[PDB]
Amino acid sequence: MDFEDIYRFFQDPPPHYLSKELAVCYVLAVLRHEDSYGTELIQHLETHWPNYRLSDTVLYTALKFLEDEQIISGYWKKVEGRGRPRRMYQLAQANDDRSRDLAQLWERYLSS
Amino acid sequence: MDFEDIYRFFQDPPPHYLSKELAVCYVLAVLRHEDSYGTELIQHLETHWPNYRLSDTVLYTALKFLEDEQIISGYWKKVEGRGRPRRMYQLAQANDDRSRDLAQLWERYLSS
Repeated sequence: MDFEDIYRFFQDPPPHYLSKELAVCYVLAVLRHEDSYGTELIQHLETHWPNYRLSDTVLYTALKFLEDEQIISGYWKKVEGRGRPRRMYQLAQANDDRSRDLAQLWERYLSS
Repeated sequence: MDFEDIYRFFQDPPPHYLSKELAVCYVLAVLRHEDSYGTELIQHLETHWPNYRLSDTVLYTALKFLEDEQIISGYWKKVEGRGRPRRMYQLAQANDDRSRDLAQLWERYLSS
């Protein structure tokens, strides 16, 4: 590394990749306001909060978790152009507090 | 992969592991006031900054860089009761500005 690397690091640091926990919450923060799918949950996080990234291993662990707990449920969806149903996600219910705070925790984490 | 986990991450968040770029400035901030050595730099960081770890790998990648650029020099000092000597690192020259500037960067980092 050269000295232009060290400086070009304090202004443009690499983003923080969410932990499994950050994912489970970040997802709920998204699905409580809308329906979404895998790859979309990763770009949405990035474009709207560039100091962060979400891999695929983590996003999936998080998703699995939110399924065996019936918090989130998935389904298929058609997309004009390619005969391939996309797996969507939504909140498993209308009123849910066990997931209200989880998503509420993300919001806090973003604060400041 | 359970809820206690997600409720444990926020209480006990994993510490941050400095990068070479970070490690350098940190090691530089320390080597300004007083002289020091390898195991001490990381022992002093960890104890006074519980959310920061400095791997031996990175720390040494840092130290090399600093010597390869001739900003830090090293001598050999005996340790009372330990037949085995200890390598000590010190600001190379007298009045240096490349160090000062780089130390400040760390000094600020804390905040962001």
